[PDB]
Amino acid sequence: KRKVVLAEQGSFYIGGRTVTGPGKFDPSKPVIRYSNEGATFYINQMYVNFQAPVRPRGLPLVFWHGGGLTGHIWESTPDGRPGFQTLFVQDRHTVYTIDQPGRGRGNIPTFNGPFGQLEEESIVNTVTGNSSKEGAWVRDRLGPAPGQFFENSQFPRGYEDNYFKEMGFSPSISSDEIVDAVVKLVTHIGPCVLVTHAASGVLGMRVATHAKNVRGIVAYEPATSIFPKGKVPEIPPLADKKSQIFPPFEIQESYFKKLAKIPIQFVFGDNIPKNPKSAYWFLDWWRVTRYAHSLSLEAINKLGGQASLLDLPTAGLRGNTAFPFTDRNNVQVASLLSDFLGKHGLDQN
Amino acid sequence: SKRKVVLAEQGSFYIGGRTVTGPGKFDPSKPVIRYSNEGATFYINQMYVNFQAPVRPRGLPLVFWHGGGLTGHIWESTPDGRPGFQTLFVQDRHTVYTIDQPGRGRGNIPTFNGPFGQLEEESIVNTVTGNSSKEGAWVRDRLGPAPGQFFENSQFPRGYEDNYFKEMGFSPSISSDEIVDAVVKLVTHIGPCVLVTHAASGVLGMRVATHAKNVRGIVAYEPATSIFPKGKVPEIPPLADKKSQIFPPFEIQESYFKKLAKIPIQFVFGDNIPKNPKSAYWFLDWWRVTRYAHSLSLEAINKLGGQASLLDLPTAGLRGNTAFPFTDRNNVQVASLLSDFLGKHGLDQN
Ligand SMILES: COC(=O)c1sccc1S(=O)(=O)NC(=O)Nc1nc(C)nc(OC)n1
Ligand SMILES: COC(=O)c1sccc1S(=O)(=O)NC(=O)Nc1nc(C)nc(OC)n1
Repeated sequence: KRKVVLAEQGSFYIGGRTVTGPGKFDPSKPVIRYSNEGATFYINQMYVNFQAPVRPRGLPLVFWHGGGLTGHIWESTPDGRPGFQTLFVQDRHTVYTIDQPGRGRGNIPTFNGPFGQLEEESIVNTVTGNSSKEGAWVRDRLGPAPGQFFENSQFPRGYEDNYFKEMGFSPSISSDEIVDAVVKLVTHIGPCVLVTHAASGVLGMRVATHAKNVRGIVAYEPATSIFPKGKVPEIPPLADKKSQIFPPFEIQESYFKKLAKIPIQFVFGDNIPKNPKSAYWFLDWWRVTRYAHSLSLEAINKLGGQASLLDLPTAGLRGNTAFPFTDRNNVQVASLLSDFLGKHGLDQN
Repeated sequence: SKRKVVLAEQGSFYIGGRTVTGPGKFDPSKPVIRYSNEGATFYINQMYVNFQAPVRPRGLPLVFWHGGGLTGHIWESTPDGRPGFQTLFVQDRHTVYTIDQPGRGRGNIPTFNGPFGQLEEESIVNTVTGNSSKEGAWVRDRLGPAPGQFFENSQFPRGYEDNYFKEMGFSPSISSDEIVDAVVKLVTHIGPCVLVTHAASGVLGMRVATHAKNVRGIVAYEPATSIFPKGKVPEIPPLADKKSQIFPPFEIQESYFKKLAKIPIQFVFGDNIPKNPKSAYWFLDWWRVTRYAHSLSLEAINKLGGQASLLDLPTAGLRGNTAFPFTDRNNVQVASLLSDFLGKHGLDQN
């Protein structure tokens, strides 16, 4: 189950821009300590890894990690089982995994000075944000409170340290620049399928509207809904009657309609409440967020699309967290992704 | 195919690090976003590790450790897309580990809710960062004597400059002790292994070996900081500008330094390091004196009974290598010399 035969593998950087410091660089002057004088800095570039099987079939898959993550989540589970990278190379697809700008091997744009500041210009904010272990526990629905697990959980219990160690902060890079890097990758690859997660859900939807080479999207537990500009439906607050979900992203309808040209599937795990849950903020957040996504998919279908919502429990899989592709039943989750690719001819040459 | 690779298994994991905690308690009924330090536990300073194991490995696993401001990408592929040492050594029947050290790449960058690196009143890492420029890295890596210029003999993959410089970035001020600690813990997990280091990781790998008997050999590409027994740093001249110096050598207790005499150690240097003072080109002159300091470090190890050697690639007939010989155009020939070292000491046998 672990063996993999690669026709080729490797990695590369793509995307990004340059910014410059004042003055001119003099090679006769001390180069250390590093200074901004005469400096050119490459910023906001993306890291890309690929593994190609012998005799690929169908389209390459681009796996795009969620917020605060890296391509690690597609390589292995926290307990060391094969991730989707291995499983899909075995399924005869070329697999790309990225570390988006600002994450992992992608660039973090900082210089000589306070974090993110190049002389007088703020490239990214000096003040950061980052989830705690406790916040991520409830966000990912391991259980209702830190330390607790839902009954029949598919989380790899005992590997909490491994799991939380994979997560971290992201600097305040413009989402436009993150989308731009992936558009450039899609142009380089050719026709492909995006597989997104959490924060990358909305970003992958945006990429597809700019890149006809995106031939399909599967989004695991996307975090932000998307609608045509001025056509956001009524969405209730959370059960605390104070909080809201993430403000839906609005795009021009001419771009939104591109989403109707390709098959799109949103995948949700288990333990999202049907009814208001005022005691557990992130559980209720998921209830309302999933509802908003259902309306987003309906809007795509009203433009002639083929957009679906797969709740894993309806397919017979119980206990999944917000990372179904690293849960204990991730082979079964992968089988459902293979089913989607096959139905839509994305596994054929 | 030169590009084909057969893996018995591959994967990645996190190892090492500690935790820090914010004030107060976490209440799951209160808004979790925007994220707060209240009731927060943060995992910090952990390391990312990738492994690829061939079918029927022969010899010891290799642990490739990137230089300063880099990641494991440099062992995966060259900037022009040719196979890196990860592929070459899995093809040479070694299990290959590649790391992103704490503070780099997929390793942790310890920051929270607040100014960079600050957890309430505690500074975990500095808010003020440092970072090389393209121009500084060009001359540091000896692509040529000045930015935009190549040595005539260069092995650099010209035309892929943007790709190359895009792989580099800043490092937060994590203590070197905590970086060494993470790799010691990895070596404990792996068992007997060989460290292959580069530039800033050279001195760190030397330190790891003094703490971890599982390190059975070291090959260091263009190490940046020399190491000596405490109180026994030899006289090292200033640079040709008469004012600058090389990196202050790291000093360790002699009982630890002596552990370096128990394993084979090779330092590998590329080309275009001047023999004579060169005041017009600061980093060329810096490499001249740094290489000299390393020669004295290796001699100190050998006087204690060691097996330490310096390989200048031009003496092996390879001309034009930069400070990243393992991504240069002749990196297959560089890899052959690494295979030769492993074979000489039986590190390629079970
Ligand atoms: C891995 O988990 C995530 O990725 C998820 S899932 C629910 C929440 C989160 S998260 O951490 O909160 N990330 C984000 O989705 N980040 C984010 N945050 C804001 C305020 N706006 C936007 O864009 C609209 N994205
Ligand atoms: C590939 O890049 C490097 O790795 C190299 S090589 C020559 C120089 C460099 S570098 O940038 O300067 N790195 C470091 O070696 N980092 C570093 N820098 C200072 C000021 N002190 C200490 O501590 C001993 N380490």
